[PDB]
Amino acid sequence: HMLGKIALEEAFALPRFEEKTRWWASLFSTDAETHVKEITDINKIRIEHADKHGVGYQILSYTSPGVQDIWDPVEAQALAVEINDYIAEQVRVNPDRFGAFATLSMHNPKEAADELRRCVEKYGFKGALVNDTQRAGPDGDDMIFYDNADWDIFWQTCTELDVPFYMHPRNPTGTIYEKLWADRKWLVGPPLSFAHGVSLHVLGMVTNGVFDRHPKLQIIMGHLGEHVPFDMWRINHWFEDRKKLLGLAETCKKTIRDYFAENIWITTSGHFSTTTLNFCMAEVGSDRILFSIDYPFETFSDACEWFDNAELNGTDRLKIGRENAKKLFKLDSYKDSSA
Amino acid sequence: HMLGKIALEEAFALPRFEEKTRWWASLFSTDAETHVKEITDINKIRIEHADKHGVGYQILSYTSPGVQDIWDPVEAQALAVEINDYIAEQVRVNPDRFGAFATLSMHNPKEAADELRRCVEKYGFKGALVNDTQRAGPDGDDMIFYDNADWDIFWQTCTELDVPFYMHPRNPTGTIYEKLWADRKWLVGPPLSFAHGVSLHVLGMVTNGVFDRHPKLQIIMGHLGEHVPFDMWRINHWFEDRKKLLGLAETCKKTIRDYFAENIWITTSGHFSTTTLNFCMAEVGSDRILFSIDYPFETFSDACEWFDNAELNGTDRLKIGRENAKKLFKLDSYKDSSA
Amino acid sequence: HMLGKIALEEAFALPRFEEKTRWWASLFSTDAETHVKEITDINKIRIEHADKHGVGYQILSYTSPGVQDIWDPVEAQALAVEINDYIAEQVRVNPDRFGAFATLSMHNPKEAADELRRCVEKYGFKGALVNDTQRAGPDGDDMIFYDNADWDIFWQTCTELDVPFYMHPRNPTGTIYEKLWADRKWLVGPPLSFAHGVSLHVLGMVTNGVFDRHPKLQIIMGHLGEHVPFDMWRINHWFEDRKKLLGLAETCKKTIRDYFAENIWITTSGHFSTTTLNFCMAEVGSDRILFSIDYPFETFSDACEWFDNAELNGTDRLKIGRENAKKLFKLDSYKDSSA
Amino acid sequence: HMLGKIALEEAFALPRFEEKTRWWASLFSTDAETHVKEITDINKIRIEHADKHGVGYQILSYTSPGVQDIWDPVEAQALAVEINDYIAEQVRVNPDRFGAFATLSMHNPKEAADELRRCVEKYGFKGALVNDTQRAGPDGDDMIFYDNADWDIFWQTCTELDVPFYMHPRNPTGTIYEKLWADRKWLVGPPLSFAHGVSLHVLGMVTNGVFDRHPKLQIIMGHLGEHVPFDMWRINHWFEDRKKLLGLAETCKKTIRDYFAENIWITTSGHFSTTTLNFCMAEVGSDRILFSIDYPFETFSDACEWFDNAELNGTDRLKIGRENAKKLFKLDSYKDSSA
Ligand SMILES: [Mg+2]
Ligand SMILES: [Mg+2]
Ligand SMILES: [Mg+2]
Ligand SMILES: [Mg+2]
Repeated sequence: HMLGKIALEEAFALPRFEEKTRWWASLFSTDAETHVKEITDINKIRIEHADKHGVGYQILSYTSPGVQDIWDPVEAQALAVEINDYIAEQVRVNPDRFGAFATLSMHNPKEAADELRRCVEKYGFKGALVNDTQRAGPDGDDMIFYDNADWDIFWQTCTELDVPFYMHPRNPTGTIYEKLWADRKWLVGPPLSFAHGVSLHVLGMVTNGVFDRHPKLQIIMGHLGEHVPFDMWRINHWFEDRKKLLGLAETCKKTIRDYFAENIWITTSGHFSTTTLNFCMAEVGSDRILFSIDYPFETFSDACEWFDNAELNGTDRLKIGRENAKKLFKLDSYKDSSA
Repeated sequence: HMLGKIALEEAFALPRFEEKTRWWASLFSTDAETHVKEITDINKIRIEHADKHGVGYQILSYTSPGVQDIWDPVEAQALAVEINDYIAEQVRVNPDRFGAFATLSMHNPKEAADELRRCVEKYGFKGALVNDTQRAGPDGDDMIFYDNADWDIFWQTCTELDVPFYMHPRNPTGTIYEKLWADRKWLVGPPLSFAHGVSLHVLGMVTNGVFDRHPKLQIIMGHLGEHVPFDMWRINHWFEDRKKLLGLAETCKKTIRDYFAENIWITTSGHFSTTTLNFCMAEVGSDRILFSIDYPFETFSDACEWFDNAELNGTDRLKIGRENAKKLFKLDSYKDSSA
Repeated sequence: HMLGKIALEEAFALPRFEEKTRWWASLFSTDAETHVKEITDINKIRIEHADKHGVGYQILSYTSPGVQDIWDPVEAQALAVEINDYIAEQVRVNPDRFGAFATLSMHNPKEAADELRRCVEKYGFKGALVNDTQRAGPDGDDMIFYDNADWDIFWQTCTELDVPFYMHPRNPTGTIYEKLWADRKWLVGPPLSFAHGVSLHVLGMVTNGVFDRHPKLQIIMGHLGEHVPFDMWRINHWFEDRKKLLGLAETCKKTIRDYFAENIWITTSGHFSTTTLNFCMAEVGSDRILFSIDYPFETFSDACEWFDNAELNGTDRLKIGRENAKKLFKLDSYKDSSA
Repeated sequence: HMLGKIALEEAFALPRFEEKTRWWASLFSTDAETHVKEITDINKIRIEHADKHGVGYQILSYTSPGVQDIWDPVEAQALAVEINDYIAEQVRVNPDRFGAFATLSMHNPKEAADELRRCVEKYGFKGALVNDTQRAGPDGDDMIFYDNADWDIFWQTCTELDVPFYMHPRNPTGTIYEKLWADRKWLVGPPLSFAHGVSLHVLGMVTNGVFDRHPKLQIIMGHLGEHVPFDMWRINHWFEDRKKLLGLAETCKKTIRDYFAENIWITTSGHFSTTTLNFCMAEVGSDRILFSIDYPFETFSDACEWFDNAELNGTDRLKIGRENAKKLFKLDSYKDSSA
């Protein structure tokens, strides 16, 4: 089985947030004590897992909801900077095993662009990972989406640095939580709510022309694309045969399949299904699919024993396991990168 | 090609609602004049389409948002009764070509159960079709969901009559529309918002124990299951391996795959994709998949030329085209029912 | 996991043929001593495997090449009678776990029909399993095929008794072996030669009208159909669009898809691929697919751990695992038959 | 819709072989007069079809059985030289639309190697296309296979020139025809016999170590791989878990999946099935699949309207339609090569 795999939806948390970490674990972990140790650890447990399961390189990112949960913009910016400085220091212990995505406050486009630039230019971070919309407003009940002209300066910064942006989910909050989710709360997270948020935001970027103004922008979705490949036919039909005759073409110049060929990537995080992977290879193409785990919400063992033992042609196993990410992130050599 | 097909997501509108019909058409039709004529027509244009394309029998239902848009419970109930009386007269003209689903006000469980009972016992309707949540509250900004114990009397009526309930989508309205959809409005409807509503409601029924209290209950989703089959693996994993260790097992006794084998059906309405159909046959099983069109939002030609010519084994073409629905709806003979 | 599974490509050998068993094992086993014990054991080792792996019922058959390797018709007939008497006594130990297929000499249609009748009427055997063509001629270099009018009396007996016929492979021999296989001998058996023989014979039955004269006849192929589902499109095209315009229609009245819907079954024996299973469900239909193992050439563990853990909807897992065979073979209760 | 497609299983015949052409047409064409005109035409009808259906570039090859039907080696060699000189002259008329594969007598490895070299060095031919084994012996009843060390000089010539070898089928002849096919003659050709021959030959090359001695060698199969992808799991299992423990590893050093990633290509010729293409994308990988037609045995319309309209992600449509072939055959510029 395959050595030198790359995973890039792999979360950490600051040690000082044990209470928040235990809260998130109460929703999404069956072993909270192990979860606290694993999500705070960078350089021991994570390496032991990766050595056992053929993972050469991991791009680390901050746990959800992370900075997007913080609606005080001053507090949010300070936390992002703290997190980026912290993980940059941590990955220096084992730089041949780890990279990092930038953690950002997304209250303000220029501020986020400047901090992403700092992360990339100063620390060699590989892109940004953001947990869907930024909570905003007096009690955090507002949502900042990034699919509009105010964010052009930010998306042009991604394309100038040529680094991708990973749109990770976050939990529903406030008014949205109360109206839709509170009475069916077991659906919060991976079962449904996570994908509803991310697919809304990315298809918002599609239909509001973000990839037309920034066609080099690379956007990554985890969880095999948050339902979007299932409706590729249906979205394409209702765009090209319906809404684009009614006004959508004014802000959306290409097909949904064009944007998946040129701009959008999907990851295998938390979706260890060969049948669904095969369907995504049909609807999206193996060139656009990246291995990932969703650790420590998922185990290395679940993800890697699935992928290593999945029935897959050798060409696509290599691409999805590491070679797609090697090219996308312009990776230097790392442990087992050519094994 | 295949004769005697059954379609059952096929909408009509009352002639007296032309203004509302034209509004809905301005969002979802590219030929509004034909749409207006086709959605009100039952027994001429609709028959001509079905004769050209091998559709023997259609179960008709009221257009979306229909009665679920009406937040005055007295007006809503009167409209539902009016619609059911109206369509019973229309389908009496060609009983070998048409059946009907009940149209319901869902403000009150017992009231809805009594009108469903009247439709089945008086008119021989085949079940109910409801456009997601019932608008309620002073300005219609509240939502009535049916995934709780207050609706036990209604679901027990469905199982006592042994008729299915079709959970059809409706548009986002009010605060939900303003917060999530207004800034990305081209995603309203088939592109995304429709599936988000229906999947939320049906998975709410799953996780709140509706199919445990009412194990005979049959629920149908259009559009190949509103994303749910894509995440069957992911939902199953996050139910059985995560949330069911945290409390979900107290209100959810079977697996998501169990509920799709025993309670839930999907339809091909508006999703004319053989690649996606094949994937749904893996994840749901051809026994649980029904042909449908979504007329007049989709054309007979699009739906029927796809299905009649799709590469499919002969066994499943027959089941999905008509034999599954013949059994589910206990259909007597109809035009070309054994052709 | 699933209990009460049925397997029906499960071989035994007579104890007195140890030399032949060891020769066949030298080609197709990596542990010949265990293979010899397992292929000769009926009522102990097989039960231990079946108890561990959720197999309720096994229909046993004689090992390849079996009687089809015997070109002396007197010797062949006596061996078939001997084998059938033997296994009837053996399966008698555990009728709640075992049935049997008839073993036949196929030198003479009437003789084969009479022995099949004896097996069904005297012993309650479930059908016939035959290893492709019957060796005949001076050195056994001739081949007897069954896709012609001389065999009408035999196929009419199958439909009168209403039992299926399993077309199992055998090794290439004589002139064919020397010319095609000796210089690439590692392809003999499962890698290639087995499927070439069975597909030739069954498609011979198709194109020579066997299923037109005997429309109730049920034919089973192992190994997910011996390549035939892969070319369902290509065969259908070259039948309906080419050869049926050149003369094939005179002896072949239905499409290849008709014959797979009405006459032909495939088995999962020795082909534990969910990806290939999904493709066969598209091309053949889950109603026409039966679980089987190919023991002791395959292990219970490989077949059952694959099938029990494969990603599959619950409807088709139940059908393929046991319910298709329960109906096809008109099975009374057996261990875990309704578990 | 897609322009600039490349097809490379596209046959021509010499005008002086009209009688042979009409015999072959009597087996495989329903319109012999059009077939005769189309198979002999190079620069008018073939261009008109390609202009209508978005085919920018075609690599032409000699009809089957071609030179492999000629068992006199002097006559065979003279015919190969004649064919290669002829087509080189014909394709100079439209060099932006046509290339050619070498036609070879395969009686002698050095002779075939020298004529292949002449074709590539003198005429810029793109590789070789050979119709399975070379008929040999006094009345042509012997078969020359190429999967042995005597052919090392030929395969080394292929890798030194860095051009692929297309293993095309031919009809069964002589004793093999009489014993296997004469009594089920409608299966000769595309329905079954063609794939049996090619898969035997290519898997012979695999198991006799040709790709271990010549790891750069590229071998192409038409018709979506002549059944081999269907059994990728089964072949791999019976190699790695069985025959490679018995001696096969001594002459076969990699897995069947390795050889499909490094040495073997498949084509869509005569197999216009999206369901089967998707399955082949899973089992072989879209990087290893090339569009082709099988003209004039198949029509441009069937092949191109299937492919142009098949549900496919944009990445793989571009690769399979032309970009895979552009890279493999180093086709920098031709008509619509960048449309
Ligand atoms: Mg995550
Ligand atoms: Mg509808
Ligand atoms: Mg067997
Ligand atoms: Mg050809």
